[PDB]
Amino acid sequence: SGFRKMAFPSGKVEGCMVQVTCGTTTLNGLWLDDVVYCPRHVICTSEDMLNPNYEDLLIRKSNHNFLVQAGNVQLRVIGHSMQNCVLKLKVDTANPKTPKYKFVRIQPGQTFSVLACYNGSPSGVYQCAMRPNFTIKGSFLNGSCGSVGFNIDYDCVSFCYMHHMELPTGVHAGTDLEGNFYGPFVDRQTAQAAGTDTTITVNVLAWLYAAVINGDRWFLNRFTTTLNDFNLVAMKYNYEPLTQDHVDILGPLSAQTGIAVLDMCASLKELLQNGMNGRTILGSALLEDEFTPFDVVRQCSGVTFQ
Amino acid sequence: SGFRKMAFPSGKVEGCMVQVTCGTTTLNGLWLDDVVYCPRHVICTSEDMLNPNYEDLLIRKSNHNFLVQAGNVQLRVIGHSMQNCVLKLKVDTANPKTPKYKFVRIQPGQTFSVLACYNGSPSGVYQCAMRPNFTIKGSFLNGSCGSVGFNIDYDCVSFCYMHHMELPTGVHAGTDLEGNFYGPFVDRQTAQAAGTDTTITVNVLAWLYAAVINGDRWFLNRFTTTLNDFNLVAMKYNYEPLTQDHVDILGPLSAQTGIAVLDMCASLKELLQNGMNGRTILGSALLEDEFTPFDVVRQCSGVTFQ
Ligand SMILES: *[C@](O)(C(N)=O)[C@H](CC1CCC1)NC(=O)[C@@H]1[C@@H]2[C@H](CN1C(=O)[C@@H](NC(=O)NC(C)(C)C)C(C)(C)C)C2(C)C
Ligand SMILES: *[C@](O)(C(N)=O)[C@H](CC1CCC1)NC(=O)[C@@H]1[C@@H]2[C@H](CN1C(=O)[C@@H](NC(=O)NC(C)(C)C)C(C)(C)C)C2(C)C
Repeated sequence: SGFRKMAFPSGKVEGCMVQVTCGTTTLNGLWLDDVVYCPRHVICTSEDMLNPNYEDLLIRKSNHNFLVQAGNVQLRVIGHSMQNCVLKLKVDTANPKTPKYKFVRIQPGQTFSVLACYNGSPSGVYQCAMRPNFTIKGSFLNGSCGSVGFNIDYDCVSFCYMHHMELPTGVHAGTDLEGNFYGPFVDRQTAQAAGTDTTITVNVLAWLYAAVINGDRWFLNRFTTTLNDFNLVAMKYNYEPLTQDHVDILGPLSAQTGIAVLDMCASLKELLQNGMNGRTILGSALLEDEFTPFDVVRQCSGVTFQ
Repeated sequence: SGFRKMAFPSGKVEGCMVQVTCGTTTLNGLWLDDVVYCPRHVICTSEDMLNPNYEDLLIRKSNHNFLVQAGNVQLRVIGHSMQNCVLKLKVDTANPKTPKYKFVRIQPGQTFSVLACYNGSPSGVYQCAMRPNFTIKGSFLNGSCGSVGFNIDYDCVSFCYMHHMELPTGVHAGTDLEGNFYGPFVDRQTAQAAGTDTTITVNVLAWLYAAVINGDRWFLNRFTTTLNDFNLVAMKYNYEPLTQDHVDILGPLSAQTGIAVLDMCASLKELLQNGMNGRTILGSALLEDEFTPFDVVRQCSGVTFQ
């Protein structure tokens, strides 16, 4: 038993990380087949960041200005192109460690693993949720740009995030692997706002299920609610509305525990209205929303990866 | 910026995980050079677990009764021996993915990464602290025995933990890689108690430093304390005593923030006596003790690994 926030094993992604240098800027790239993907602001000086014309800046660069290094070994750059907010560098060698992969656009409320890298060298791995306001709460210092997010389905790596920037209070923003930002952000050092965020209700319920599965059940009560009644409570507490689609997704956890989703909702309602009264659930004194239903099913059933 | 509980990249350890089967029991093994290490209770039936004589049980087994599989490929077992609570299976092939490694005995209050595996297949990675009572709070289902804990110093993997058993409330126990249990535990399904645990004070202070470094500073106050005065407070709250050795270890974080350790102690004292008043620190509503000083320095300075 036990329930922990868990990342995917990172080995398949470690084999794809490279260092990309353009002039004075060193950040990370992702090497898959004969292409290296990295944030396009690798081409910028500090002053360019304030108001960049990326088309004009990239015109000043040639293949030989992009220094790509895979471990100690230099890659030869034979082409370059900009796709949205990423740069793609064509190299003369296919990465012999290329895993089976896809590029996916993750939905708000879903999770992924981040392999934080510096100078093309993997530092550590952690899980993130894509917040409803299209930000993540990660750990990214200067040098981490180009670090990626991913999920692993058996042997296939689905890349979903590349790190670009930070917003006030350690809030992080980035792109899919086609260079499209999640959310309203642009890659310019100028005032920008993230939306109001909201709590991912289906994820809170999944985590309460995880708690019951792990024997932490003090918060279960004699009550029930309706979808409508729960949703009036969700709206007062800045929780996203619960839908029948979410009830259906919670089915495996309802079946494992025998606790109907609307009875677990009545527990959640009492925890929102009354607080935790100094008690903890799965070692937390707050209601946790960064575990998806799949995350709880996968962990509380033991799925693995080749 | 940002501060997250982060595991080491797991690729070097993924390349060492195998499946070990003896009769009806399948669990994980660790393949380094031409040896596979696994928990010795792989040899037990369910009934044997209740009161095993491991010497007598192992005598009934030959090399060809240990089925070792590395991916889809079978290893040949050419010798077996028991060392404390592990079995060592000599195989006829050195693991070609063997990293630079050491076996270390971790101290209480230190952290390590766990690569949770099932059937020899890596499932996920998370960080654990060795509690002062020589247990860990992990996520281990049936099939996870033999999963290991480790740290990475640049390119060298220091293995420190192998998973064996669970105690009430999802508390986990296991051995070093010489098969010596951490704590008082024995590998028998009979009543056993873990000691009273205590909170790792130096780790709480490191995490308050992490909070200040990340701009979360509402809990800083106009007060100071002494080592003696703080320690009377630590004892009332089941915190380990703070020593000058711990003050010295916190030096890099004191220097980064300009906040003397005894001034941060005065903040900790007020948080213990008054609680958090419904506020959070680095996204937590509890005081966190599973980050070492090195963990905070490494993350809040960006150290990486080859
Ligand atoms: C990466 O490029 C990298 N080299 O690692 C970097 C990570 C940050 C963490 C400190 C350096 N990303 C940026 O520097 C990024 C690039 C400029 C400025 N960036 C920011 O993240 C800035 N944020 C920002 O201006 N926020 C708003 C837009 C005002 C809310 C920093 C002030 C953190 C540097 C661009 C192109 C956005
Ligand atoms: C592993 O062997 C494995 N196959 O994965 C297993 C992990 C646990 C998680 C459920 C199965 N470890 C054990 O089964 C372990 C082996 C027997 C019994 N074990 C226990 O962990 C038991 N705990 C226990 O008896 N606790 C005390 C000692 C009474 C406090 C379980 C009841 C969880 C099975 C031995 C040799 C200790």
